[PDB]
Amino acid sequence: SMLDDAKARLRKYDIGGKYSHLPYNKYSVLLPLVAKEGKLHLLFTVRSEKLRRAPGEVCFPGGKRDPTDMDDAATALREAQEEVGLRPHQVEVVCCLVPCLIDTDTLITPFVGLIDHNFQAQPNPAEVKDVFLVPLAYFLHPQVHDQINHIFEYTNPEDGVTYQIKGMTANLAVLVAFIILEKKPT
Ligand SMILES: Cc1cccc(CC(=O)Nc2ccon2)c1
Repeated sequence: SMLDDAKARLRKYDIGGKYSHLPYNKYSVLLPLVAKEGKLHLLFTVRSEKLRRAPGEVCFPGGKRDPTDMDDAATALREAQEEVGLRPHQVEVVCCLVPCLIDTDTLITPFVGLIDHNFQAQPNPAEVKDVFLVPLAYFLHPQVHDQINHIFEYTNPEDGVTYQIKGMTANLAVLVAFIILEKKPT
């Protein structure tokens, strides 16, 4: 099936806990896969304009590890619950992708999660201004604008709203699309 095939692909890129004990400032993100209309989508947040770091930017759910977290995957799930109301029973964490090193002292660990079809986002307005889906296949043929560095523009055909996706967020989205969608019979 579509979902069994996605999970099988993802598991081949799982790094596991290999890098997890290293003494960094630690953050985790959840790359949430949603199946709608017979295709996979990624769920993105738009950060509240209130926040000091990157107000109004497109981001995956996530944040800083805290002492309660059993592991890095727990960080991602705790933060996702706080930001969009995603409960742990509503997500299957499939793998841990390559971590992202930033600022010389920080390590961001991305986890891919399969999201239950009955989940409905409840954006927490203190943290998130908006939540939206993008079809995973978009990231194979994105609309690129050079700002100099590359920026994706995605227009939601439901409402005509355009979102800008860039940086680590854009890079991770492409990675997930390659892993899941490369070399598939039609
Ligand atoms: C890609 C990336 C980079 C930095 C931090 C995060 C986690 C995060 O803060 N997600 C939030 C917060 C509010 O809405 N989404 C993710």
